[PDB]
Amino acid sequence: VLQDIDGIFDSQAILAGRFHNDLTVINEKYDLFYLMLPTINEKKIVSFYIFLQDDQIPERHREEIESVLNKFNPVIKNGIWKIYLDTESFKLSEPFSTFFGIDSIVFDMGSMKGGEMLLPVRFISKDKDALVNSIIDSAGYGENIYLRYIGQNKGFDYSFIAIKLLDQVYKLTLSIDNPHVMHGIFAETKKNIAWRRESKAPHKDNTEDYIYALDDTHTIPDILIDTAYTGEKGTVYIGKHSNYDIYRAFFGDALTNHMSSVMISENVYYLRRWSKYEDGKLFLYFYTTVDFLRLIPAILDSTRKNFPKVNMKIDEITPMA
Amino acid sequence: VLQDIDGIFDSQAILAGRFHNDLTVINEKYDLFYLMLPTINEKKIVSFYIFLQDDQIPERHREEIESVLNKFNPVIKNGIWKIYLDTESFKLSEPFSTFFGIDSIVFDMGSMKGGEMLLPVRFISKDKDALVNSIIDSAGYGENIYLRYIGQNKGFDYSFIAIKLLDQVYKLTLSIDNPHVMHGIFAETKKNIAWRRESKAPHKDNTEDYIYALDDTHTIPDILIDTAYTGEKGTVYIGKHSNYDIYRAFFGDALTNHMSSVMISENVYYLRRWSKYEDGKLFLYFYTTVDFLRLIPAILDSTRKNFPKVNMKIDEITPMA
Amino acid sequence: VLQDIDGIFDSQAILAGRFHNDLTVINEKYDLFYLMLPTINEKKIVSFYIFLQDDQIPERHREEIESVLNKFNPVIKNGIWKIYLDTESFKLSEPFSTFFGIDSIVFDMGSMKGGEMLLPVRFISKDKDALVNSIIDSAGYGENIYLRYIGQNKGFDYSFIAIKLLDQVYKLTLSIDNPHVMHGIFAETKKNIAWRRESKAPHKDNTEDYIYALDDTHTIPDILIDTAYTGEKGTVYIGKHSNYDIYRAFFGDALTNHMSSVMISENVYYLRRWSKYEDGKLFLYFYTTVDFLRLIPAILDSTRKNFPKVNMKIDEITPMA
Amino acid sequence: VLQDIDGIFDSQAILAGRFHNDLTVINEKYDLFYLMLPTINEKKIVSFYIFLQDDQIPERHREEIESVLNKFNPVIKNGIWKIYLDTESFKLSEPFSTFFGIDSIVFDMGSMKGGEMLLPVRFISKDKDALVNSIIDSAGYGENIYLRYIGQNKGFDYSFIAIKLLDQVYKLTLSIDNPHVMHGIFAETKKNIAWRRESKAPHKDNTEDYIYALDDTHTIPDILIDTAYTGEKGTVYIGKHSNYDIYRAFFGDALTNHMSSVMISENVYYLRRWSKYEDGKLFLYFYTTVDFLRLIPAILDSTRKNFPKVNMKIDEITPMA
Amino acid sequence: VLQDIDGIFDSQAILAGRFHNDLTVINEKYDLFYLMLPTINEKKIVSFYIFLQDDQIPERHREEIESVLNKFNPVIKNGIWKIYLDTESFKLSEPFSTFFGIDSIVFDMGSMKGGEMLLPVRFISKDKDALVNSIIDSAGYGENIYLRYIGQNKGFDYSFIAIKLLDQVYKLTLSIDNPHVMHGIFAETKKNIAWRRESKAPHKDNTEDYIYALDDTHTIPDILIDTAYTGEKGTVYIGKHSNYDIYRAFFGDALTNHMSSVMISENVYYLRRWSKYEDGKLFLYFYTTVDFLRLIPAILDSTRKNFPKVNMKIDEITPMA
Ligand SMILES: [Ca+2]
Ligand SMILES: [Ca+2]
Ligand SMILES: [Ca+2]
Ligand SMILES: [Ca+2]
Ligand SMILES: [Ca+2]
Ligand SMILES: [Cl-]
Ligand SMILES: [Cl-]
Ligand SMILES: [Cl-]
Ligand SMILES: [Cl-]
Ligand SMILES: [Cl-]
Repeated sequence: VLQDIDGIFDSQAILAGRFHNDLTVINEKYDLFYLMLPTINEKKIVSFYIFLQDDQIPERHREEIESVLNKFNPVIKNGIWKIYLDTESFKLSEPFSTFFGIDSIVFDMGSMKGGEMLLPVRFISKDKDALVNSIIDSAGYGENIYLRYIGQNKGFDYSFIAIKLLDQVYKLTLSIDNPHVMHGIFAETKKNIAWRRESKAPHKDNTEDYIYALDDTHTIPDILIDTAYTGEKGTVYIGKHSNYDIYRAFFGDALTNHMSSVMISENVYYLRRWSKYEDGKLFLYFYTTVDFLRLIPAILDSTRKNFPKVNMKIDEITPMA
Repeated sequence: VLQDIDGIFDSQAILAGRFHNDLTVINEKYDLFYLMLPTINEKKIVSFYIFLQDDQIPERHREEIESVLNKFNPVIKNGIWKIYLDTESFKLSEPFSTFFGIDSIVFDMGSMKGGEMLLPVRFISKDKDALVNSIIDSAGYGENIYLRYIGQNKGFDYSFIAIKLLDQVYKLTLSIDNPHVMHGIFAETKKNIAWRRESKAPHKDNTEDYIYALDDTHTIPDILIDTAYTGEKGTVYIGKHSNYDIYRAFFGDALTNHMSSVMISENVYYLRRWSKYEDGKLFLYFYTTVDFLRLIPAILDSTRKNFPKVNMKIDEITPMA
Repeated sequence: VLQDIDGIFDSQAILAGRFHNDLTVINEKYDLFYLMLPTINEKKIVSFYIFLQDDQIPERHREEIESVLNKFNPVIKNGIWKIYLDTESFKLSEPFSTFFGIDSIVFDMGSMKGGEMLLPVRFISKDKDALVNSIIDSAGYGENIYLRYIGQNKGFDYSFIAIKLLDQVYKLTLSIDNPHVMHGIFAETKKNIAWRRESKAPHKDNTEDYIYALDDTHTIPDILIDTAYTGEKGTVYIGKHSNYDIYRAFFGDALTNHMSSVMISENVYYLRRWSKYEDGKLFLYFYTTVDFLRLIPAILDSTRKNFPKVNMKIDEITPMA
Repeated sequence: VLQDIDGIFDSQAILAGRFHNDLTVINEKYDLFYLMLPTINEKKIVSFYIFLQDDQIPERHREEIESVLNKFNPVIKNGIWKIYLDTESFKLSEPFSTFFGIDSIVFDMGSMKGGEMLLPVRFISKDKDALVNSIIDSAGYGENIYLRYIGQNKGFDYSFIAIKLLDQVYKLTLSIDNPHVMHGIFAETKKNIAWRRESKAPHKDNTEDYIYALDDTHTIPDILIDTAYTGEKGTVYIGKHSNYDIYRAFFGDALTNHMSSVMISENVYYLRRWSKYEDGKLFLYFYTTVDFLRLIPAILDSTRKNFPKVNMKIDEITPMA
Repeated sequence: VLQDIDGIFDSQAILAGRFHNDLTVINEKYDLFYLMLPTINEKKIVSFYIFLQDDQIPERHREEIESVLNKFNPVIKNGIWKIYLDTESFKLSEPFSTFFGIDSIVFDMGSMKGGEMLLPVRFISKDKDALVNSIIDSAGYGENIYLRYIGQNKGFDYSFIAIKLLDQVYKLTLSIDNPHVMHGIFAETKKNIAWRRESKAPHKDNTEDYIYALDDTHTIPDILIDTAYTGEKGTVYIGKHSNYDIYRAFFGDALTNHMSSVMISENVYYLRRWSKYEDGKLFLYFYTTVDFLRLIPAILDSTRKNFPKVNMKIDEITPMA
């Protein structure tokens, strides 16, 4: 029986690399820790947000570090520095865009420590050779993206360990018992449609790029009966897991998008998100550090006011493992 | 079979928040630890007592710390600073009063560390949505209260861990084999009445606000035969647990009130208290640190002299694993 | 089957208190550790010997500490300071003497650390209420003695942990196969008399105060057939454990007394001692730190010369786990 | 059933020694760590490459250390100092060549720490007395080399522990499903030939010296059907393990040779390598630290281009437990 | 079934003491560690060699320490200081000689730390009272020797722990398949003689003093058929263990003697040695630290050349768990 969609991904890899740039120098120089949030745009180009805890800056060196950070047009909020690395500011943007283009590849939250970037990905083993080959083709003289791990999926939660995140992680579960109120992918209420979903990219800009696991009793047209979904109707059939059809899909919902843009405007984000739809009920699962927890009340207040017809509950908030 | 009344509470939450005030500033600045004792008045408004161990003040910074503490009209006794935060000095008094008003909510001992307040609550799951909603509504008014945990009750003793209390906790058991000499809720000796009890607030001022679990063989009128109980006869029916009726009730006894009033006058208090009544016999259970233990002999001497007909034993004092 | 007499004691308590006195001030001020040996005199007044390791005195503060110690008429020997402290023999309040007077109460070795004394006692549960009541009454006379533990007997060896003794403890077993040559309580050789014994006080002066567990096949008169025992013939019947009659008794033997006075004249002592008599054979069990071990050869040499008809063996010396 | 060829080696030894030379002096004086790679030439003379992490040089003494290192004609690349110790610069070259000449002896990666050299070897118990005797004879000519261990094979992975390598080790698995396109030892595709292989020396120069374990259904001539193998056709029969014939053999393949020369030109190397051939498929197993991993993409790119007909996959990269 | 001769020794004791001498003062003063090797002469008087690791001398205090050491005519070799303490300089020589004279007593390696000497012994329980009595009698002459342990044998390897040896211990096994070429105790080859052996003293001078465990199928005259053994034919029958006769015996072999004198001339020694003879094969077992291992090749080279007819093998060298 398929519960967490993580179960359809039989493979996992830990990508590693270095790009030289003043942020990297100080990271290595002063033992700093960055969280690196992958973001895709409408043309599926990969970029990154960088997050730095203000209180993790050694006071001895604050002056030098701040002067380097300020060159990158930072936003400081809730004790967190947020820096955007556009395609140009981020030389490695072209290999990561290639990896992303491999259908079953799901990007997890990354990090930078000791000047080295770590990015976990989860995927389906048929795509393993394509991933390996683009890493090898990409290889030139000098610094190359490489593999610290590739093999069976150790779990989405291993990704947190792989990137050296030491902070306590929490699991948040939200439930929405009347999602049909939003129409779109929730419009069909008579067929017992059931699916699981996880984004290929944790953050995105004017686009959708999801892995849907759909109970094969139904097809995509059973879901898309109106024009109120976000993104586009297009899909790519990936394969089967048990009694589920796996799709890469370019449509989504506005509620998850809203929550994402509100939270990043507060310089916080989740490490992982996936959702479950069955029996006409929507479940949202977030894995986060405490920063996100502080803002949950405000974020849900905003989300409720922007989606006033939606019934939205917190099922539970639990520390993990 | 229901032993500890904790068993009727299937849910638990850890509330967290911050309020700006000089006490908060020094706590964060100098790594201090406060215990925060919730107190309700007759109008069911929540306030707090703050407790600080004198020997936990770093001596280098004592001068600055003491000058801040003295602005809050402190009482110093038995090596402990006691500070009262009235509704006015304590901005967050209105959300917590709202939480308290939710029938099954029981406040545990709170703390403050790193400038952040932690307050555990235990409750019955039917009231979960009401609690969450007032937290979210509160966030719409500016308030920064949030949840570090909400889900199954991990136990009253998890609360001690949640608030980061590192001190050894002890369990004290008192027994009273002739409570009927106090009359009030103990006046009925003919019926095999049985119940468990725990206060919704650890401390209170001229009021009673209890959760009673009453063996459903009997009703509240079976207990209230005279007018010698403390508080008021009023109740709110909450629901059923096994063969027990659960009530919120506004009546109590003078003996427990006396003990509470004596011990706080000595700047000590328990972390948790509940009681059991069955076979005409009363049991009192206290969970405390060593400060309270030092004063148990004096407190019981006082209690005996004020209630000279009552037979009062120490059944057990044990450290908790 | 009853082996260690510890098995007849179903209860245990850890007494705690403070002596207001300069020895207390320096103990707390300079993180010293005292062993506190309870001693009774002929009138059953409890006093204490205080033991301090000379090499545990921080030299930076030796001058101040020595000047305080010398006010108490110390004896220094084998690197150990020995001080006699009498508080109860004169004034009104005499709490430890009162506890001792409770029949089944057995005092273990105490300690003083962080300005607080810890004193374990073992006893039989029928006497629990009497102990608690005198502690509560004692608090009405000013006295600050309280309970850090009261409940089941965790074992004589828990007492060592309770008083925060970190030193390695050793078990010494002596056997005497011809104790009848001393007469007294060993005079009767024709009846299959069997008993266990432990003193209510680890040290004593011109008195005996024992708990005897006697196989109920026999009575006290079966033992006392001559006049050559030490102390008095008097007993108080305490109760039954299995097939053993429990007595408080005021008679003993000269050999155990001799060993005690020799070793304390050398400023060393055991943490616990008990004995077994069966099949006309005597066993002595000592629990001690290494200080006592160093002097065992000399002490046994002395004991043999003072009791030249006695055959005395070391059965075993083992570290305790 | 034989999986890892390590299973044919029932014996293992840890050789230890000291040679006087300035590299040894600084190694001991400043707590440096060298990896030492045994290398053989066409005349089977053993030499060593020395590897030193640049970032492990204490900056305090960098000047002195670098001046000593530069006397040995170092190559610095990828943060690693590589130094070649030729037979004359390396007095102990005569005993180690003798050990190597013992047929079943396999050299593992060695290390130097605290001025002492550690070199693990794995072998078949048949050769134990010969190894011991040459150590004792070698001693007679000047005592230096000795044994820290000799007995059962604890495993190839124990060798990593023996040399005190603290770095995380990784297992890399490559598979080649069409090795027959290289001809040579892979030319025969019609017979169900199966074997395992491991080099007696981790690195080599213009020579081959392998242990082959060949399923005894076939013989060496069944493998060597053309003239396109590297090295020479010669073998020495060592014995049997289960259903496998063990040979020392002087032929190999060009692909593994290429990978070895490319990686050492980058100052990285594996700790261990072995290969498996069965069902027309070749498996290559590498055990390495992270330095090797960084260069895998470049190394495989080079290997693919020099062997364009070969299908080469990464099966797995896993950290070792 | 009897393997290690340690199995015949059911008892063990740890002797402890102090003798005043400048070596003792400095050991205590500077936290030094000595190994103390018991040695007997032809008159069975016990003396000691003292071993001190040069690199364990704190450089701060080297001058003072060396000046004290040099007064005792030290030999320095292989980084080790060796000092002989003759009977006169070693006041305690007379009690230890008495202990040694007790037939079943076996001396292990001793140590001195914190100015206190620790010496483990193993023996057979019938001799316990004799050992205890000479310790007690000794204490009547002034002597400060005492027992930190006496009871069942915890094993020869517990002795290493008792003396606070922190160094890694190794087990070396030698085998000699043709010991009859040395004649003496190995001359009889036609009877299936089997025995185990361990010296009562780890080192000795012109004497033999062994415990032999001889399979009781045979007697001592069955062994001694020629005059080519070392020492004397005399024995003392100790008793039985299973099917083995236990003897104290004053004859031995020249090969073990040679190895001992060569290794101590290099300032190294074993912690324990015993041997097994059965099926015409001799096994020698050594337990040692690494110092001895460094010199094994030289020692065996020397031993082979002095006994050219003897076939010697290293069976195994393993670290001890
Ligand atoms: Ca279905
Ligand atoms: Ca009922
Ligand atoms: Ca009986
Ligand atoms: Ca076959
Ligand atoms: Ca036999
Ligand atoms: Cl999702
Ligand atoms: Cl209560
Ligand atoms: Cl006794
Ligand atoms: Cl290979
Ligand atoms: Cl031997």
